[PDB]
Amino acid sequence: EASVSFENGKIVVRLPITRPTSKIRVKKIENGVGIPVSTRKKSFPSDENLRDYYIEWQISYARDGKYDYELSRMVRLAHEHGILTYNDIYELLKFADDVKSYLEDKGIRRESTNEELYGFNIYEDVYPVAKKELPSGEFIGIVLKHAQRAVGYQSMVYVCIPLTNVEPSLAGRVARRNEVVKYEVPVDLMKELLKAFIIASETHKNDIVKFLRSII
Amino acid sequence: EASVSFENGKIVVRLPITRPTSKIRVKKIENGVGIPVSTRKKSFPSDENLRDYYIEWQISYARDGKYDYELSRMVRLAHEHGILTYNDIYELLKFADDVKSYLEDKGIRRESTNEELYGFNIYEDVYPVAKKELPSGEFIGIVLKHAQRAVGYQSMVYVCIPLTNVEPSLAGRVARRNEVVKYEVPVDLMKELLKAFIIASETHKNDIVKFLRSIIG
DNA sequence: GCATAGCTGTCAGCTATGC
DNA sequence: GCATAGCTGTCAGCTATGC
Ligand SMILES: Nc1ncnc2[nH]cnc12
Ligand SMILES: Nc1ncnc2[nH]cnc12
Repeated sequence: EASVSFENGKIVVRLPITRPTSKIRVKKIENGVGIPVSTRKKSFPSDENLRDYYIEWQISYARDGKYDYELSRMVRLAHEHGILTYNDIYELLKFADDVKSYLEDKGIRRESTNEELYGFNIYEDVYPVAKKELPSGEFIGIVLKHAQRAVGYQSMVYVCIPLTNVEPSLAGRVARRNEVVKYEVPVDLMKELLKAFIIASETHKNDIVKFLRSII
Repeated sequence: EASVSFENGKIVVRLPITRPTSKIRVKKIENGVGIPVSTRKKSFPSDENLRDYYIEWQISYARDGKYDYELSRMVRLAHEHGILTYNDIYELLKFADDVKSYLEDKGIRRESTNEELYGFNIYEDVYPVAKKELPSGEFIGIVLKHAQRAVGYQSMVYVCIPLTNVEPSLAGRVARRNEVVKYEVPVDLMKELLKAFIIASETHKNDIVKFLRSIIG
């Protein structure tokens, strides 16, 4: 339900904010950890406190093994209009050429504590995270966690967009039935997203490199 | 696909070990955490390293709004056949009455590091875990993680049984097509399992308490 | 014989459905 | 208008289905 278009010299994306179990989830990110939000029941703050509210998007890039879906389309569209240039892609390919390690290589561990809870010993499951933040507010998270349907752990890439960066302003009120917000995607966000996939896993890198070399 | 029966003075559970996406999964311990295992492709060690392979079972207790399913049935049969006494249940109910805090009350946090990865800053997501290990080999884990289909995080209770405690011994070979192992359940495992739910969350406690009370009558 | 479709943890928000 | 059924992140192991 993510619609990517090109309006007024900008790559525009329209995101649904009422599907808490989709790949596009509204979360209140405080203390670093994302917490679910009932957009249809809880009215958003009207203060400057709207900065704590992000849109967690596990962005796609492949469909029918063709690489013309969401991120891949955004990149293609950006390339078509001369926003993303040859040198921009050449940088990314040069960047991927030097990548030897990935987040997926990092391991999950269970650490012990001296705390107890009614006879039970307290431990901590520790999952590795790679994260880059953009000055405009958006940040990109690469999180190692279990696959939703498959077996094992993968690097998950999330694009997190603060609600202060989208329109209309959700401040002071509640999300409407099937409400969709509009978001102008900066080109720098795409490059860092591509970098994020490149360092996520060797498999992701090979896909991105293949895709980028196909449009040079 | 988890059958529970009473045989020869013991509670016996038969577990399928070729469904790695079910609530019964075979995992190999590694740095404290479990790693998935393709039982149909892996020749289990004939060595003494088989004690590092366990059966992760996200055990159930409710169905159709009635508590006669897996764990709940196990408890009923144990009490009916005089393996779980009234004093055992009082001891558990008294224990539940003294619980004011739960694992679900603990918080998830994202810690920072001084480590990087090609410009990206490395962080660590830390989820709380409550664990209890029986001297027999089995251990029980209570893990705060996201719900599979629902929204948000909740306490997950897993029963971890080492393969060295079940029959037959899979040492040396790979698993068979739809192979099922047999495991006799200790009372202490049943008792500590109930405590786990009791401290997992306030909702689980009310379930266990209502269940145990219905048994006495 | 051989390739793969199609199912696959104890659960909550939202809305199309059915009336 | 209202109560609720039934859908719901980018993916792998296993085995019955298809041929
Ligand atoms: N094993 C389990 N883990 C988490 N929640 C549960 N509810 C019932 N059984 C459970
Ligand atoms: N956003 C994403 N996160 C993880 N894996 C992916 N594969 C394709 N898109 C992905």
